[PDB]
Amino acid sequence: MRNQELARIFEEIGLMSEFLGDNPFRVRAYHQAARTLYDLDTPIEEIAEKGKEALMELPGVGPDLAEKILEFLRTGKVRKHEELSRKVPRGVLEVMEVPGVGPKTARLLYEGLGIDSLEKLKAALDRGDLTRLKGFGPKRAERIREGLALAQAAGKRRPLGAVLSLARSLLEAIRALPGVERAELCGSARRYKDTVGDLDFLVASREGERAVEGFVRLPQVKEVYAKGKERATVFLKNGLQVDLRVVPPESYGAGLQYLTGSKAHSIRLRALAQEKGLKLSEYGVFRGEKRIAGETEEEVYAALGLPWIPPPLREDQGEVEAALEGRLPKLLELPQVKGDLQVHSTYSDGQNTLEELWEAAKTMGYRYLAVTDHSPAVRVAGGPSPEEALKRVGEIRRFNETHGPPYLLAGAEVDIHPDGTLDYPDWVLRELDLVLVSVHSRFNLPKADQTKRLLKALENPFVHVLAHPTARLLGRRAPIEADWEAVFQKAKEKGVAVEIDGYYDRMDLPDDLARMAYGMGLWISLSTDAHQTDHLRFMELAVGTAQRAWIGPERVLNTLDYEDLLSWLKARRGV
Ligand SMILES: Nc1nc2c(ncn2[C@H]2C[C@H](O)[C@@H](COP(=O)(O)OP(=O)(O)OP(=O)(O)O)O2)c(=O)[nH]1
Ligand SMILES: [Ca+2]
Ligand SMILES: [Ca+2]
Ligand SMILES: [Ca+2]
Ligand SMILES: [Ca+2]
Ligand SMILES: [Cl-]
Ligand SMILES: [Zn+2]
Ligand SMILES: [Zn+2]
Repeated sequence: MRNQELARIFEEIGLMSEFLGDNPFRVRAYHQAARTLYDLDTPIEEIAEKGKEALMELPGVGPDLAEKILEFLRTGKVRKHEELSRKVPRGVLEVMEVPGVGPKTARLLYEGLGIDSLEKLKAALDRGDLTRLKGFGPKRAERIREGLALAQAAGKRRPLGAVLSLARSLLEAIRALPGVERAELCGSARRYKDTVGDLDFLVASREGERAVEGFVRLPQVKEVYAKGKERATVFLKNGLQVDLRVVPPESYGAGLQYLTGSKAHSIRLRALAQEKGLKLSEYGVFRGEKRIAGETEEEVYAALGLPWIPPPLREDQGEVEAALEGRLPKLLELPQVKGDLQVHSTYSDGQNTLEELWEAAKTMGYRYLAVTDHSPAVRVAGGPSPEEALKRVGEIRRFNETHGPPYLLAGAEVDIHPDGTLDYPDWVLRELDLVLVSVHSRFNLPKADQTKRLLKALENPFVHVLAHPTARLLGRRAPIEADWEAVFQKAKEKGVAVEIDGYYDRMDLPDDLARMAYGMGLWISLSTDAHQTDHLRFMELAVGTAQRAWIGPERVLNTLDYEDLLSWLKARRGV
């Protein structure tokens, strides 16, 4: 549908018209036309095909607006919008849309102060320039500052794990609204994409307009950006940008599919529907006018002749073909994970004692946890020395002797030197239960030198896992450049697993490289890189990444029980 695109065009025309001082009657009309298009559920094109008079049946649409709708549908543009855009720069439009600014203020700011961008606006805010204008006091100034921050965040993405728990807190409040029967966090978050834009929630309600009203008045809500009969966009006090859509309970499953996407996956499903005489919309699966499915997501897939497809697969990257042939991949599931294979302690830079790690693992129902403290070069420190590392192995063994399961694996995260040698000697490595190796320095070696360094590390016969291989930090450091085919092939041949480190700003291996590694036949190790017990919750992110990468429980170290894991670690591995 082009409804939302057209709603935006009319809204912008309204904003620009007011900036330019057009008739307030015309300004208000464009905003009413925008609301009508925003609220309209049926495709605008379907009413336009019925003619100009039918378009005029819509609330707010007169002869002028009807011709513009037809113009948009026939040409893809609206000349008036193009005309006003010539008079109103992109930066000034951005300024006027900041909550608390608006078009007439933006005009004064443009003419009088020279503000034609968010940049100048922020400069003016920060210096107190705006305080010398009428109608500007602390309440409005604060609204504008915050509005600017929300504007500047709108294109950007955050790590999934930075926002998932916050999104779930909002989900609890949405579910608790009287009138809401079911709700779910959808969009790219439900697909476990490692960075997310806005957050999208679907609600089932028989009273959708009233559900929207309850939603926008939740204690968590700071600013309402858009609101209508069945949808809203808000910003929370905590800064999260959130879209809500409401559907009737009979449509909930179709709404879940719609709001989860991806867009590419939904395109595939809509074609499959029409090819068998059905229509898939947000509201259901229909044969002619008859709704034949919609209440549950599995029912919707079934009506299209498909098994239910897990959200992390919904990227149009082979899952539709696999579903059509009744051969969806087996996927790793969170209950199959028997432990976390990279956690840190007070022996190095973790906050927790062995007792505290053990207690947390026991709560989680794990069989084991690998305590993998850093070698000295990781910490940019003097220790722990090789002698201390071995003393620690004995202490972890005594801890197991006195505690029992979940068993602690005595491990280390061993730095790879620039030349590919390792930061502990083999007499330490041979005694560790679990040897991880990783890059923590010289991130910008030429690709061929970084590759040689990693290959040399993988030659050491005591290594078990290549930890967080790219070393990326979301928002801070790009992945290292290396020939991952060469690295992964050597790891496979040597029997070294690659890690999916689900720590929220690592997410490393990323899904795409994990998909490559698993497809090449490697073993996989999941971890959270925990430095406090609250980080252990990130295992779900590592599992979601595995699902996106089509990874099953086969060749995942964490699905082995303790005895089988120790056997794997001690075995002659590789070719
Ligand atoms: N990208 C996109 N998605 C659409 C469109 N129409 C419907 N959808 C559905 C499928 C999307 O997964 C879902 C949510 O839209 P969003 O734009 O919020 O995208 P999504 O959450 O998938 O990714 P994001 O992390 O927000 O970039 O809505 C469209 O025109 N574009
Ligand atoms: Ca009308
Ligand atoms: Ca409720
Ligand atoms: Ca989204
Ligand atoms: Ca959205
Ligand atoms: Cl469902
Ligand atoms: Zn650390
Ligand atoms: Zn590390």
